[PDB]
Amino acid sequence: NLVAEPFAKLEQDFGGSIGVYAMDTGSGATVSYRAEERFPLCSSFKGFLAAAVLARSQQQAGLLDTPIRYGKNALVPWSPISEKYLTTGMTVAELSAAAVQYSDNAAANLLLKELGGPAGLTAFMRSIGDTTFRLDRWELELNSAIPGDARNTSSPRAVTESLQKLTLGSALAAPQRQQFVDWLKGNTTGNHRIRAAVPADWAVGDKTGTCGVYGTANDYAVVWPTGRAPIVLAVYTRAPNKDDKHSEAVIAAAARLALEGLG
Ligand SMILES: *C(=O)N1C[C@](N)(O)CC[C@H]1C(=O)NC1CCNCC1
Repeated sequence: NLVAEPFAKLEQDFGGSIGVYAMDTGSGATVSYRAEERFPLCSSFKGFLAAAVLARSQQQAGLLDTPIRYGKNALVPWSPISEKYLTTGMTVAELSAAAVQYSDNAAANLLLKELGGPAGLTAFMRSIGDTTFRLDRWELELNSAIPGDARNTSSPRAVTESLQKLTLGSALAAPQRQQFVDWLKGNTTGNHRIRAAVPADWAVGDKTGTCGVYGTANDYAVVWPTGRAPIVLAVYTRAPNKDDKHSEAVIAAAARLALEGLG
């Protein structure tokens, strides 16, 4: 597979495994490398979490507008938004933006509670036709990234297919699809991943994940090239040793090869 050779060289230099899926929604063209292998989700579940909350918000009138009045017991390390609004509370919409754009852990856990926990998010992903996605822990308990553990994993292909359904397809009603897209476009944590691979003129929405252990980190994105239909892509990494370091540069490099390989 000549298309695959640069991805194999990249993951060999990195000391692990890289999984890539990219789909051009204009051509139908794809690039695939280990696309159906499982990789840890890490914080990247929070994008799908926000989409599941938007889906619920379609039939639960005013759900997104609902103030959640949480206590200190709800706070988690790296909850910089939730900690700031601890007096006044946050709406479900504000919690969703914090979870997506800052990876706020308390916000992610409050939204998981809205859905019936990790099992509720998994059930939402099954409802849109994703059979690969698995989540069974709350933050910060889903991040062990142990090689061969299928818990708290998905595949680059399933992530890309689900992201397309939610951001571009019909899995959400249009006003909810639009809110999901705007949350992803405002992500603050992905500047060195897929965003570093795309021409500066192209709009990007993304969500990152970083377990760090076992060289584990990821990003998925919708990309709007000038004058073209969007591209959806996912890049996930892992490595065999607990102290193997993740690399943002390797994720950006894999994203460039994906864009270069599209027909
Ligand atoms: C998400 O992937 N994520 C990283 C972690 N190591 O798994 C811990 C939980 C979560 C997180 O808190 N990310 C923050 C992103 C912004 N800087 C602080 C960490």
